[PDB]
Amino acid sequence: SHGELTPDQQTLLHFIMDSYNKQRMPENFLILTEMATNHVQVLVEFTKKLPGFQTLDHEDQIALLKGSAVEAMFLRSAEIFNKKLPSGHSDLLEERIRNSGISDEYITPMFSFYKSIGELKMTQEEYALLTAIVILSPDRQYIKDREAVEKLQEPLLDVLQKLCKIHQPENPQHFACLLGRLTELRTFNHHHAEMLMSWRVNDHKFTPLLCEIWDV
Ligand SMILES: COC(=O)CCc1cccc(N(Cc2ccc(-c3ccc(N(C)C)cc3)cc2)C(=O)C2CCCCC2)c1
Repeated sequence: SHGELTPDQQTLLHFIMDSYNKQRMPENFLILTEMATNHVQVLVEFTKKLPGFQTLDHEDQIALLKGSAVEAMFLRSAEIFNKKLPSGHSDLLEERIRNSGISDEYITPMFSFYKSIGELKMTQEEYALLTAIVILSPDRQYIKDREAVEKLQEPLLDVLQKLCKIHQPENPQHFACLLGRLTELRTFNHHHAEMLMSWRVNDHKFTPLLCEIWDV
């Protein structure tokens, strides 16, 4: 129903939001595991409903899913911290994770990013499209047909650029700022691999789903 979008774009956005609108939340290692599990289940569920995703080569589908897991998780946590949780519950969660064994080096960039993207005041529609763009990244490792992914991603980038003008007409660089934040988001691929290492070598048992998605 945004009249600035073409009919094709309207349906694209509608299906994306229908799927995204279904997203959820509510010893230490088990708490962390439960949280990651929730993130991976919602990632798989949203990914399978992306427009065009069922037309991709099956190996490439899995490569996009695994290639996007850490970034989707940070983007989603970012949306939850800015739009769903009282700041009061956030300083509580920060104190909790810093005495979980996870270190600074992981936690500090984490909260810096939540603030950083919080400055953009993105709408739910913007987070949903940015998430779909992140999952449909033609540059992931191991992708055999990048052009087929590019063809799926370009129309979403076009819808997002329009959404940025619909929701923040007074800020003409807003779309560029969103893309900019994507750079900051990719650093978590390194922060997460670093962070996981200590848990891997003291071996805690990672569930079959986390071994497969995080490759541990
Ligand atoms: C004991 O658990 C905590 O102290 C977790 C808390 C916390 C603070 C800030 C942000 C979040 N996250 C992010 C998140 C990042 C990484 C991992 C994670 C790290 C390591 C493992 N292993 C080593 C199996 C598993 C999962 C889980 C969650 C958010 O997700 C949400 C948590 C609750 C709702 C709001 C944000 C959680």
